[PDB]
Amino acid sequence: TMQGFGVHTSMWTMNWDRPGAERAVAAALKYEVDFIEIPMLNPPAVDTEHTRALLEKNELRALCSLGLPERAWASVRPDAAIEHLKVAIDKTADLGGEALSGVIYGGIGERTGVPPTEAEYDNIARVLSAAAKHAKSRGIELGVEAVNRYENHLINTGWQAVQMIERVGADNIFVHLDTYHMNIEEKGVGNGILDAREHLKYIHLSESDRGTPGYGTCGWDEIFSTLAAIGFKGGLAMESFINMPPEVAYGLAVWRPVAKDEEEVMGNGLPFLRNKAKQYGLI
Amino acid sequence: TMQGFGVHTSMWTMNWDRPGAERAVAAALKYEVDFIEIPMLNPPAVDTEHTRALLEKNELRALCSLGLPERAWASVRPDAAIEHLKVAIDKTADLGGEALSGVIYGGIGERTGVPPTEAEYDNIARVLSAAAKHAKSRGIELGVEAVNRYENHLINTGWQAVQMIERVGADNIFVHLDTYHMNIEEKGVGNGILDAREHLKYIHLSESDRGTPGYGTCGWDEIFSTLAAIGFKGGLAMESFINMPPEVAYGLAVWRPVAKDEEEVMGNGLPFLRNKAKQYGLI
Amino acid sequence: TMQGFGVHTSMWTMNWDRPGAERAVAAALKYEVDFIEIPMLNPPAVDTEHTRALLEKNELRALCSLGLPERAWASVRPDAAIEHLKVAIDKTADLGGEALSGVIYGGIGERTGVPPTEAEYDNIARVLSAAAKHAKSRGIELGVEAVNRYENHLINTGWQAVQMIERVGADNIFVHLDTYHMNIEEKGVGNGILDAREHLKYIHLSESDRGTPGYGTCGWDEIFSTLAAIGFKGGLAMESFINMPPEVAYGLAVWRPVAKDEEEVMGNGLPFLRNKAKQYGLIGN
Amino acid sequence: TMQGFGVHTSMWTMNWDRPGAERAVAAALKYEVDFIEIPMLNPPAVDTEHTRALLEKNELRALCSLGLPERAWASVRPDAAIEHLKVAIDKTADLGGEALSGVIYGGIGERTGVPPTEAEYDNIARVLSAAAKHAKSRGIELGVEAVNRYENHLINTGWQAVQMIERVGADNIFVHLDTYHMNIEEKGVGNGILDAREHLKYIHLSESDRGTPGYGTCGWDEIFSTLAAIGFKGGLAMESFINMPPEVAYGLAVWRPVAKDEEEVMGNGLPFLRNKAKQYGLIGN
Ligand SMILES: O=C(CO)[C@@H](O)[C@H](O)[C@H](O)CO
Ligand SMILES: O=C(CO)[C@@H](O)[C@H](O)[C@H](O)CO
Ligand SMILES: [Mg+2]
Ligand SMILES: [Mg+2]
Ligand SMILES: [Mg+2]
Ligand SMILES: [Mg+2]
Repeated sequence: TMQGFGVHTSMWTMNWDRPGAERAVAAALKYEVDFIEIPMLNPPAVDTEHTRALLEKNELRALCSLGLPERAWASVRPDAAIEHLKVAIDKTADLGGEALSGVIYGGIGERTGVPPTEAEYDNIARVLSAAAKHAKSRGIELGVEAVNRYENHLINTGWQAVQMIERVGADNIFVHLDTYHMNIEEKGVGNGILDAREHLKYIHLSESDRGTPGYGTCGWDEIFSTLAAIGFKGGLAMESFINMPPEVAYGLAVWRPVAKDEEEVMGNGLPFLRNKAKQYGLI
Repeated sequence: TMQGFGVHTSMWTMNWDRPGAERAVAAALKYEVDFIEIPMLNPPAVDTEHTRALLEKNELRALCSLGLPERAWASVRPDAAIEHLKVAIDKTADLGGEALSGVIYGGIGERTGVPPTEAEYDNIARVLSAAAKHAKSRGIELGVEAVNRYENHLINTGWQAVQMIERVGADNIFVHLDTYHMNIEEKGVGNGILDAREHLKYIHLSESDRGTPGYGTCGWDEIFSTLAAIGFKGGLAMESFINMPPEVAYGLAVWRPVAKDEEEVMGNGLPFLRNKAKQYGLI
Repeated sequence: TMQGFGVHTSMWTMNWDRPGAERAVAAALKYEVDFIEIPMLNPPAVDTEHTRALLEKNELRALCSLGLPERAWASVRPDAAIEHLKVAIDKTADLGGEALSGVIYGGIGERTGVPPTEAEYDNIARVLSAAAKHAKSRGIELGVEAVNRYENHLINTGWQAVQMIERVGADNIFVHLDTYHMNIEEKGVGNGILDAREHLKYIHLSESDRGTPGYGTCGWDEIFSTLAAIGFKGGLAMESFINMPPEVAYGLAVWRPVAKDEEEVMGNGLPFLRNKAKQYGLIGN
Repeated sequence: TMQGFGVHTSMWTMNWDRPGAERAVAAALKYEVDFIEIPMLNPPAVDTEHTRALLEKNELRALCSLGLPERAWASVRPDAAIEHLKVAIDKTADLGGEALSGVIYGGIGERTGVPPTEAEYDNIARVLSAAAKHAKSRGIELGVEAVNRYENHLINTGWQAVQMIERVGADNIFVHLDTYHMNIEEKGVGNGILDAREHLKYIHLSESDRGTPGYGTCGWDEIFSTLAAIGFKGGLAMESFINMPPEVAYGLAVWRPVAKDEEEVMGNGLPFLRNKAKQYGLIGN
């Protein structure tokens, strides 16, 4: 159950191969973070032994995240989804990760053009119920990330995520919020935190344009005050799309640079967020 | 246990004589509030039975507030402070009030030019302990309002108010915050609410210039989100200095109109605050 | 050029057919707005005489907006775009509208999957240059609306929109910003207004979730102070998708109600916005 | 005249004695600011030639500010006030300072208990007109700082400061705003900047509790967007009362530490403010 400050390793690696894992872990140490979030674009290819050894040796905690590929979108292909999640759960457990989070209930790019249906939600609950069983067997939790309306039409708000967790009735699925998505979806950004308060264990601290935290439109004081007020003790994960590989960036609608360089994003954004977390007593 | 929305009657009445009480109660009904806060500038002159019958007839709840006059400033004249507060506490209870709140520990205009001393605080604590016993005997609570540095040098922040409540050791003293004061004093406005969370039962929703809520510098989204997040269930009291009698106005450094007219303040401010309360789930 | 307060008619009707025009115009008058913004999504279907009669009878001004259908996306099918824009311009002018604005350079839901290219912009400029000549012939101006990265890949910021206006070199194209889009795209919302100031004549005061203004994440105090500071004097227009025009639903991505109903958005959002304009002393208030 | 970033020297010393100036100038160069604001609260104690030598060898600009002592409040004792200002003006000029700003029209802590009267403003205008001519004699400008209702009852807003400037009619008096004070007095912080835009040459970027900028309640994005929008090009100065000059402690009301220490305020506040000025494209950053 993640605690403290971490970073999504997108800024150094989206391909978690051997040199990529090395590079990301090194950056994590340079910035003195408490954990890393490992994107698993291709869970089969991950060398669990190498990553486990790296995390243990540097006393770094980790969790993993993914989005389901189209061949495995839970809403329409629930059997493939369960298969894909079971592989990723095993990989996360093996490398020492404490959770698999993200868009584990569908894909980036899902859109029917109409509101989400009970049939879609039924398939998703089937998938999550099975994956949660499997995750319990490996000693990890699952995280359901609310993302904005353009990426997925099924779970966009903290309240929708909580409704899905109530539908599944498991005890090892938590809510994962992202300030970039909440900046679009939440009716006042604090309401996403309020609505998920009983299940919120992880939040991406990401600026409104995916650039440098502190230098966009996210309401950071409301965000941090509300996290402190609900007693949030989970993971604070800085995320920025700076230096993302072009192929991955284009898929997430990055048509232009989100910030100047890593020096700008990490050198201004990370102190901003740590200072805010101290200011409001999260630490 | 004050609940819901109310108004400080200074917008219609600072002199709580018979016609003043009638006028304020009439306004309260028009704006459909749940309670009124009655300023008690001259507690001996209050007709308790008239006001009690007005409140019971109109299903309206009430609390009273005051600041201590200089002859009874608790920090330096605690015996006179106790005598003054007993009179106000009895009048408050006799009229049907549920609490006496405000600057019950000192006065507007206290300033030594140096930090508050332990001797000052010892005198305040003795006064408030005697007052709390007297209040307990009449079935009411006391509220300690944090006010800004220019009005009083002793209790300016939520954390300072809680400290005094802990020094006193009574269980019937609560913290009373005011967004106008917090806008100056709190290191991020939500931190006053967070620091006071265990004892917070009343908040003045006042704009940064004492004018129209919604049209100043107060961070309303952070305020309401943090209230909701700490589970606040006490009194939400609108306060504006519009139409205050000039003698009282000048005493609080109102050197110019805070707003056009009551129509602006109540017509724009009260909907703004009620809409925010609904937005963040306080209602 | 538009002044005062207005409303995008999705507040009141899905389509600009005859009963939709009757309903929207009646609602607009109830709220004492100065103008309405009418979607030009099915030009051959618009009964221009019926709408112009309604507008002139009730002393309501209007402009139109659209997104281009994929058959006529300017970036890839510029000749189809020109023809489509000429029809939309003529219908806009025939009903008495004073400008045609919005995503007039592409689709709502347009994306190639890669960043925008010079070849795409070269085509858009050709299209807008031809369209702006046609608009001038009918006495109306054109507006280019910056929309967020998920709705179009070509013009997302005030500075991009201004670069397109500079690339075209016309005298009758303005910039149209939208607080909902700037909430995503601008590095500090005021920056979109600053970057666009020389050409900004129309702004959608749309809440961050397309809901009720004042009850989302938009930085309204920053928005209004910056509009006042640059001396904005064009149209202030609400946009809340209480009703969703079918031809743009897929791209606008409203999958759940933006608010309880039109009464809530108009009854709470419009007074908030009018009160903010007065607070910051906006020209015309 | 003043450009770029600067710091009120209460950041580093309580008094402007010889050792205090050693320290402040040293710090100012550690943080690579462009200027310092020196309190002229104790003129007979200021070694002007020593400070002036430090400023030139360290390539550092300066201005001074003050509040008037009660014996010389321009409101009630105008002839005293003129004499006090001429001395403060002369010593400011002697040490290399380019303006004398602040509460030059009254006391920090001045109040009558009643709203300001026309007689009071008459006296202030007479004082400032006299003072302004003496200031021109020495080649420096005067600044009128709006402060909050609890520190002075006469000039609390941008608009009031402009009205006093327009009354005096002098070419060499600017408006000085302070975000700490505007946080209380302005009905929307950007309105103070808007109202003062024709005369605004200096702003204190001071947090709402006089602590670390970025970590209080000031609406920084609105502040910086509005400064960019009006084309602000004057001094951007920090003010945090780590140290408190004794002459003004009673009126400034710092009864507890504003922040952990100077390292926290400068180490977190200055990068925040520099980053914001760049974010909004402020002239010179
Ligand atoms: O804000 C937008 C695009 O997201 C709309 O203004 C669009 O141009 C309009 O709906 C067409 O009528
Ligand atoms: O902001 C203020 C007044 O509160 C100060 O700038 C004051 O004028 C200065 O301390 C005098 O040097
Ligand atoms: Mg995320
Ligand atoms: Mg109060
Ligand atoms: Mg729009
Ligand atoms: Mg100042």
